[PDB]
Amino acid sequence: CLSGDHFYAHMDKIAAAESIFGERVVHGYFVLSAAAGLFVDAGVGPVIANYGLESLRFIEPVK
Amino acid sequence: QQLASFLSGTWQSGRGRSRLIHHAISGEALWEVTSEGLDMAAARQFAIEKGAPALRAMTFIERAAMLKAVAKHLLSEKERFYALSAQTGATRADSWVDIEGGIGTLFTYASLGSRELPDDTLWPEDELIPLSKEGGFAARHLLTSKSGVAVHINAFNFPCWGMLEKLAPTWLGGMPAIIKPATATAQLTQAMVKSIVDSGLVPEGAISLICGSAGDLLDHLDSQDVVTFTGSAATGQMLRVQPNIVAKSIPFTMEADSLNCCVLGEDVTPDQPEFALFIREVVREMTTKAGQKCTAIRRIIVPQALVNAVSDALVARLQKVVVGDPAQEGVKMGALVNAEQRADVQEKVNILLAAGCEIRLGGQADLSAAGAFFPPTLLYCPQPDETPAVHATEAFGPVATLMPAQNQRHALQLACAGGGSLAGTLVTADPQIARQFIADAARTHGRIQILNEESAKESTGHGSPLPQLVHGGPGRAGGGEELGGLRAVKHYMQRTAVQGSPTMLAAISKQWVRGAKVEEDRIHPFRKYFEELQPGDSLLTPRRTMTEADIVNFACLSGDHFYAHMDKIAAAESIFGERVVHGYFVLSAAAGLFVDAGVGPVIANYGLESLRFIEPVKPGDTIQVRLTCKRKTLKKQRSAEEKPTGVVEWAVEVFNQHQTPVALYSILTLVARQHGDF
Amino acid sequence: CLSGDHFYAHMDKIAAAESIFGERVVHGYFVLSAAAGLFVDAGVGPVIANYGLESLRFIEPVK
Amino acid sequence: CLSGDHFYAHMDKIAAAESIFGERVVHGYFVLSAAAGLFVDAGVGPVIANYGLESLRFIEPVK
Repeated sequence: CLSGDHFYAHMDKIAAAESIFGERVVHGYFVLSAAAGLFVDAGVGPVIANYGLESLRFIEPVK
Repeated sequence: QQLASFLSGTWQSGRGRSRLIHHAISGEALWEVTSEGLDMAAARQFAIEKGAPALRAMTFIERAAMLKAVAKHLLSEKERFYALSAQTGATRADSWVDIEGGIGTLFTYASLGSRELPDDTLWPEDELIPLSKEGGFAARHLLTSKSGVAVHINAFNFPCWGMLEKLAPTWLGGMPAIIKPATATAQLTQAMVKSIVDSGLVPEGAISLICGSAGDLLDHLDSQDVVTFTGSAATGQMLRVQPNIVAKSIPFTMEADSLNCCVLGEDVTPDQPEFALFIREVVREMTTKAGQKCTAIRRIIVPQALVNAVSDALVARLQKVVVGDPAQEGVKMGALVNAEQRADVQEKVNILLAAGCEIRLGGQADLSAAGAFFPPTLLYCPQPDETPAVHATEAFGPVATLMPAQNQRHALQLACAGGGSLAGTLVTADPQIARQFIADAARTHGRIQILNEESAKESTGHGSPLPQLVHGGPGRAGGGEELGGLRAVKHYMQRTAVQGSPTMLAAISKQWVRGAKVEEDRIHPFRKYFEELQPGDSLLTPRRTMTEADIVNFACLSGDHFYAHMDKIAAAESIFGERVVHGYFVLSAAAGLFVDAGVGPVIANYGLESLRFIEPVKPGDTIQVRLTCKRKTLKKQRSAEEKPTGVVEWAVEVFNQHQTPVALYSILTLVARQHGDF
Repeated sequence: CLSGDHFYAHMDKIAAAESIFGERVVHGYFVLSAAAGLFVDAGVGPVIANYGLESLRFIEPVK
Repeated sequence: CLSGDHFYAHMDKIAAAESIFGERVVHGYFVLSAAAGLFVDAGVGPVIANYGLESLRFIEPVK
């Protein structure tokens, strides 16, 4: 809803059943976003800006 | 028995002064090699005008599939390769390296050509080099395959591997090869070449063979040719001063003989497991392939307090090594390839004994035996700094001298005193000692294995050069480099920096780059199949106004309450001036804009190549995304049940109402093909 | 986000300024949904089901 | 939550089990809103304004 990515492997029970994943899976960018929600310190510190991401490969699906 | 030479598409043999191949373990002559009277100019001519346009007409994906097909066809009939390699005096475990390492090199170059090489005749290795402020003038480096032949002059060590580790970068690079094996073991090389040719997989002219001297090959080479050498230094340094090679300026790559080291550190005490794996590594590397490999350990550097322990444990481990016939059981080491090589090893031992010492069976070697047997030899040098013959002379067999060191400062100097080596080893459990060893000893070694207890379990060892690691070394080791992953296929290409407008570079490279012309054709690009996509098929998505509620909902949902997004005070004290939109929410809302919701050829995403956030995105700051196709690169559909597909790359360009490029990046995406091939 | 209706008169600041509304407005279906949030009792009562809406007209935009 | 319609046939497990639907069902106005999220173009086009709805009948429940 928030991102607007209504892809059929995430938002469709029928089409994801006939896909390679078998059922509808978590978005890869939400795995990225919740990862950054896990490791980023909320407080003010030496970390200034992010601006970068080197090599992203989604290996196995998250359900 | 006639041992022919595949030249000009036909199997031919010379007529002249013929050398002859002796059987290694017994001694009789059962092959003869000659190439006199064979027209080498017609061979190079047939190769250049028959197999070079056939290889260059293929794409890199098709050439990688050709390498995989040749690997499967040569792995199927692999037992005749062992039958022909048993004549070289090697055992089953010694010929296993020679056959299966070359076939795995073919599979590895097939995998590297399938994963990181384009579906094009050409290969752009750069992304883009901007050379203008407006953007209408840019450049990038191409890599076009050369229009000549590759002359591979191999050593007698690995016929199968040493031909076949050079043949995969040559074919994958895009050139036809002319292989000149060493005339001591060319029968296995002709078995390999015949198994390649009698399969219908490679084009005609793409591979040649000369069992014998080249004679007039080097005098006819064009400037688009390369020569790769492996063997003695005295031959390759005379083939470097050949007048056509220096006149036409063709790349001569040489791999000479090296003095490989195995340095023992001060931290290793004999109660540790490091000592036993050190001794096992030295013994296995000295006895594998009878010490006739180019990466064999020939200088053991130990501390002064550990001279007696190493020099007794090596004897207690190497007296178990049985040197005999490979077919009879209980025989570890095989034999050398020839009696001439046995005489060469014995005269190099007699040179090393002019200033060294003796620990074991050394110069005692029966020259009258029916077989090229040489015992495992462990030498000793009490004054390594005052003996240049240790650091200038290699005995190319089971010979490896031992010499002490003084507290990791003399050990680095003795490891670097080899004049530039091909391989090296430090056995420690201290990472700072390994850091100090690489800080000085990597200048002379092209490969260094740091062996400890964790590494020694699943290691490939020290005498199996990996097909994706650089098999080279400076100075005495030759100077050239081989097997460096995709570095080896760049020795067979020309690197041309192509300049122009980006809309011209996109049609040259067959890849949309940064500022080329677009092709918007009223339907969504994710609805297109693979064959109807083109690099440059763009999409101008609708807009989305970023607000404070977007920042709040993404910081809540992701759980990323970073102070430049969720604090009004600290963001005013920061570089941004106020709190900004998350970069990952710019990424997520971008993907919300360009990804079509319906079921189409897009299978999965699984990829994101290079994300950079340039300018910050604020509340009240709109976002518009320019999705455009960049790179197609189909996959070969390895089975028949699998769906045909291709890894299509999309360059994503987000921008605001000021049209400045915030968050430009690139995604990979699997797109199913309409029509398959296999 | 929730409905998935990213219409340009609701989610675009630029195109809503170039349109008849002048600025981006509230969705009419959200006016309907928040209306039903206001007048519907949460408790169990005589109301069985809804199933019906007779004649909906949006006259003036909600900002 | 967003609309505020906490009707017992959508938000209660006990009362919707004893109702005519058998369990708690999806809101009809959310079926309407997700429908409009499915068929409406996000971009600027010939469609200017919506302002209307002719005859809404919810026939079978959505679960």
